[PDB]
Amino acid sequence: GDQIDTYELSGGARINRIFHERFPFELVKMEFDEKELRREISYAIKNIHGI
Amino acid sequence: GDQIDTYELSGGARINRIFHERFPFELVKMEFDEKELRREISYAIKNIHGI
Repeated sequence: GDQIDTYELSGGARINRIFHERFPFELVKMEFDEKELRREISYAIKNIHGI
Repeated sequence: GDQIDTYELSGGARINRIFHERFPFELVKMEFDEKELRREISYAIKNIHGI
């Protein structure tokens, strides 16, 4: 349409697109324990080879 | 299988492998009496030649 609000954001049309460009942060707020990963990998390797 | 215990050793699968890589010490914990060997060798040589 030709009725455009030039003061605010249009609402869902651009708020939902901001959510879609915000979601990449929720995928990044998570920690990694380097030492626990290395210990678990070492034990996993030794156990997988078995005997 | 895909079920790997990453905290402990898997048990027999790797404990038996530690026994198999431990056994080389039981083959090494034994003494040699250099002087008794040399005396015995000397007598063995003299006795083997007989007369």
